[PDB]
Amino acid sequence: KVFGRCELAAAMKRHGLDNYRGYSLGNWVCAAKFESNFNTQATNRNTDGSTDYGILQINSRWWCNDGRTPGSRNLCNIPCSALLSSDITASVNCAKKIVSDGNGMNAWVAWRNRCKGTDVQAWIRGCRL
Ligand code: NA
Repeated sequence: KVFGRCELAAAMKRHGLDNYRGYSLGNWVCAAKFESNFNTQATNRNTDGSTDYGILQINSRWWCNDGRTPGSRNLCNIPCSALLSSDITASVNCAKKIVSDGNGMNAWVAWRNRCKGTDVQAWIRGCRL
């Protein structure tokens, strides 16, 4: 599923991402925009042989099992395919563990390089929330 900006913001808000560990909704929408272009089905293989999955491009090295990332962990206790669902519940729940892991949203390289230190609340402008 390719979400709308406001459609995704609403779904993120409902699932408790707004101001989660201090990160406004605009930080999450910006991240999803630059990680996946709001596509739940997005996959990107990494040179370490891990893969990034879904709307927030969660990595198979630590967070989910895809059956082909050797010596990887599965800290969100989920198959990576779950992160590709049109329902973002598993992506949101897993993102809450990630952002709680010590480095905040710096865990998302596209957030650090394209959202952090920008006017992120721009990403929810015009949205009924
Ligand atoms: Na894994």
